[PDB]
Amino acid sequence: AGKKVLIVYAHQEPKSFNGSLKNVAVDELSRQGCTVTVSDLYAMNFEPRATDKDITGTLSNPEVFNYGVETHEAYKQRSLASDITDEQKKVREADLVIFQFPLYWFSVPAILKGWMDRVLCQGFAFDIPGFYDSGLLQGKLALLSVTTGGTAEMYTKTGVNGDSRYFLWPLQHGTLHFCGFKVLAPQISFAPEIASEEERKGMVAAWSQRLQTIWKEEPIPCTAHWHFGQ
Amino acid sequence: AGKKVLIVYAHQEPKSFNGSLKNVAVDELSRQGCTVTVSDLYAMNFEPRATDKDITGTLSNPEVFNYGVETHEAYKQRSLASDITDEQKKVREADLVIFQFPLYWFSVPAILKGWMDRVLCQGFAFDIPGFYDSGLLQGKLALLSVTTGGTAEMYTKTGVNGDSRYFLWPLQHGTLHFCGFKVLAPQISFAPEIASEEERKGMVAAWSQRLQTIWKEEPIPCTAHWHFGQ
Ligand SMILES: Cc1cc2nc3c(=O)[nH]c(=O)nc-3n(C[C@H](O)[C@H](O)[C@H](O)COP(=O)(O)OP(=O)(O)OC[C@H]3O[C@@H](n4cnc5c(N)ncnc54)[C@H](O)[C@@H]3O)c2cc1C
Ligand SMILES: Cc1cc2nc3c(=O)[nH]c(=O)nc-3n(C[C@H](O)[C@H](O)[C@H](O)COP(=O)(O)OP(=O)(O)OC[C@H]3O[C@@H](n4cnc5c(N)ncnc54)[C@H](O)[C@@H]3O)c2cc1C
Ligand SMILES: COc1ccc2[nH]c(I)c(CCNC(C)=O)c2c1
Ligand SMILES: COc1ccc2[nH]c(I)c(CCNC(C)=O)c2c1
Ligand SMILES: [Cl-]
Ligand SMILES: [Cl-]
Ligand SMILES: [Zn+2]
Ligand SMILES: [Zn+2]
Repeated sequence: AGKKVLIVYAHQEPKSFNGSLKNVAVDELSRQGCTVTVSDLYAMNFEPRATDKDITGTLSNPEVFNYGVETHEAYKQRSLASDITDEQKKVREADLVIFQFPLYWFSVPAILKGWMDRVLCQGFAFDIPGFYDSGLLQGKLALLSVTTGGTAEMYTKTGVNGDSRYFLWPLQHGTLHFCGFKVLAPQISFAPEIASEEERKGMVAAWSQRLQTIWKEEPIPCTAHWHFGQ
Repeated sequence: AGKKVLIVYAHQEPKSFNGSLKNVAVDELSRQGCTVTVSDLYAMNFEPRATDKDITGTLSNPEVFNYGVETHEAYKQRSLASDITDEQKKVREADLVIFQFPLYWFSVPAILKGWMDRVLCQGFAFDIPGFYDSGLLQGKLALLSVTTGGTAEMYTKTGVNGDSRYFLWPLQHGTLHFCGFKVLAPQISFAPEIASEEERKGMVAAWSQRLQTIWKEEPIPCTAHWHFGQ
């Protein structure tokens, strides 16, 4: 309670394991008295493409379109498309942002990659300078709650996929820490589709139980050593 | 020559540095006598979202939508949407696939992430016995030609962004190698917007020159060691 949470959710099916993890987060955080908002990207038909339709005012350089330059200016002038503005309001108000999604090619599904590309624009999430520890979303927490097709054993240093932390780098360091977020430890629910029903219920319960004490957690040291070792 | 190349290109502006790199690749490979095709994703308004519209006709299980299962079955039953199958035909016929794009959040822009998510489906790009070395696109070459906002020095082990090889992992190993591609060394054009015109013409020239002998190259060893060294 006394906290606002935004859950950015990326799954097409309400009945899925991801849907259950999203619902258990809403239920638990709601029970605690926290304020909770969910951006259900597929239900919103959220636009993932970074295009000139994202700026509604006069372009800074109409001869040669530069998405980053134009969205930075549009943010400052308040001429960004309203879908982007609506998400920035949710992020601005949130104390914790949880991303709930199935891993697609060792990363986030494209609809959620689009949310990162379009919502986290210069001027809003970072500035030059004003990134990493000085990012604009400093003071906020972020957490990746990911599900995988591959097993935990495949995601180890000696497994075929390498350690799970390796693929977290672009997201935790390159994106969240770059924008100033303090990153909480990822929640990784391995291979639910081939797990037993008891194991799945167990993974949902472990997430619910973790959320009970989420506000007492410290963030991870978002560094190369944490992700890669040595 | 006697080779087919597909360039999957993700930039909004034809006059951009990315546009120039795409154009010299088409020019050089066409001069060599190679068969060249370009999927200009923004011009195609390529759909990035993984949804049930990707399957035509009746769904395998219309009570609980599972994208991976539905697209695997649709691939086997020849019922995938035409935008996806049009791209799969280009890939199937290609000997080399070059991805040309600006780095967005240490990864590919969402429209290109969408192409990977939707085009590289089970049955087409990978299957139970076929992945990594036995991936279904084995025999084909793939190459990432990336442009960055950050300077090369920022992309060093002690630079703020970390070694560039760190962010290449989900793309080169988790995606390309996983599908069976032999991965050629990435072409990284660091910070073209900050560079002088000479340094830029210099980077465009290095790319054109490299393409002259591209078929003489051996692929990189796509391992955790190559990426995280040490
Ligand atoms: C394009 C694409 C790319 C991919 N790339 C990767 C990759 O790089 N790496 C990788 O490892 N995987 C990858 N995958 C696999 C993907 O990560 C998994 O398919 C996904 O994580 C599974 O989560 P889900 O919610 O879709 O599962 P579900 O299909 O929902 O499976 C979970 C099962 O649990 C049941 N269930 C739901 N709620 C509950 C509950 N509360 N209690 C008990 N049971 C419940 C469901 O009915 C279901 O049978 C990819 C998939 C696609 C489509
Ligand atoms: C959403 C988003 C996320 C981003 N995330 C990251 C990130 O994680 N890491 C990072 O490092 N960067 C990031 N960036 C920055 C991005 O990677 C760079 O802006 C992009 O790579 C620059 O390439 P460009 O083609 O857009 O450049 P341009 O704007 O085209 O700059 C090159 C200059 O050269 C000119 N030019 C074009 N062709 C030629 C030619 N043949 N010869 C000479 N000059 C020529 C152009 O007109 C231009 O002035 C991000 C940007 C956005 C919008
Ligand atoms: C890098 O790893 C990837 C990449 C793409 C993938 N698309 C699907 I569907 C899966 C899950 C199938 N594997 C298992 C073990 O269940 C998958 C895994
Ligand atoms: C991790 O690094 C990122 C992340 C997101 C970014 N969005 C933009 I626009 C940039 C270019 C900013 N300039 C430099 C030199 O980096 C950018 C860089
Ligand atoms: Cl598999
Ligand atoms: Cl040679
Ligand atoms: Zn970090
Ligand atoms: Zn590899």
